[PDB]
Amino acid sequence: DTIDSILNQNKNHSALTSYVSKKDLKNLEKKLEKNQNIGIRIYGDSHMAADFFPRVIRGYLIRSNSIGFAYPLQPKYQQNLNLVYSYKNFEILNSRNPANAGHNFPLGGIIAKAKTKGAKINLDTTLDKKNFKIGFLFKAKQNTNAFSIKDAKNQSYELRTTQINKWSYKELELDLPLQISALQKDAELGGYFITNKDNNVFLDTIAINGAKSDLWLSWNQTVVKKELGLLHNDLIILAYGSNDALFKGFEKQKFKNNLKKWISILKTYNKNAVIMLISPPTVVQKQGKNYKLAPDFFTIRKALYEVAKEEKTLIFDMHQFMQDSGGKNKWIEQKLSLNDVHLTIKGYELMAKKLLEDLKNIIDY
Repeated sequence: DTIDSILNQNKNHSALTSYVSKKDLKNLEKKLEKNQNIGIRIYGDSHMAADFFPRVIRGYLIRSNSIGFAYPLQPKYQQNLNLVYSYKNFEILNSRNPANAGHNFPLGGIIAKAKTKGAKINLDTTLDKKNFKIGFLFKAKQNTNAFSIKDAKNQSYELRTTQINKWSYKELELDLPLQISALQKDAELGGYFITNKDNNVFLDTIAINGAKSDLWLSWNQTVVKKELGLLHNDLIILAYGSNDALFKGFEKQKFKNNLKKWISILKTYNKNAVIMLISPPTVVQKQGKNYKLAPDFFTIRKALYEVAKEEKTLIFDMHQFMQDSGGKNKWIEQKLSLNDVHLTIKGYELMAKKLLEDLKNIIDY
């Protein structure tokens, strides 16, 4: 009830601002009550990649019955709590990594590359339902069989490209747990789309530790568009800003332009989707021994409000709630925060429940 007490002290001061028309908000509210198809996605960085914040939203905003998009393998210290992974002899390529720069990246920028013929990936879900329509994004050096798939029911299948060095897609109706085996070395996996045959309620995530707002520029735009069209999202959340303030390359107009191009692409490829931006928590950086505010943090936060009005989106301000309830220093004392930009699990759940509280004042769910 530590989280509950702080929410009650700040019940009157919302951190959520709306520039969305009453038409889009109401239409989203109707889907939430209908409980038929509700697709939600969270793009972001480390404040989302370990599924702490999205899990609270997934459990309380919707009655989840599906998964959606998921990485071929989770990068280290990242997770989607709907899924369980294990693998041998697979290399994880990350678009955020400079050492992996120059590859043909799909949506999310994560690639599982078979180090050898016979490399295996085991995939299961934490749900008790195991029958799923699963789409595989794969890529191979030769037009022979790229991967082998065995399901829980012993049905064996093959992933096979018709064009080499091109991201391909293929859907199968399988039962988890399933094992993937590489039939070629250097064969690649780009992600899965795990959905029910109809009436899908889910919250998937596309988050990368240390990702800037413009990480999507690293990806294959043709394949990104094909993957955006494979799974419609009714509510799309963009939680960026921290790493634009911590790493080089920030310029306010370039920050806004790239983000506005991304918002327009997402709204075009997800008709009637409600867009929500999430502004980072109080971003600090090391002074040597000490910690100090990032100078670009307050410019990024202001730019996110500007983009929210220009693109008519919601904006949840995590720094606003952090400041309304004592500030980052008070959050560190109570282990809601760490000394750097990161928060604890308790802080991420307090943030998520605060958004759920402020969401109530504009949307019935």
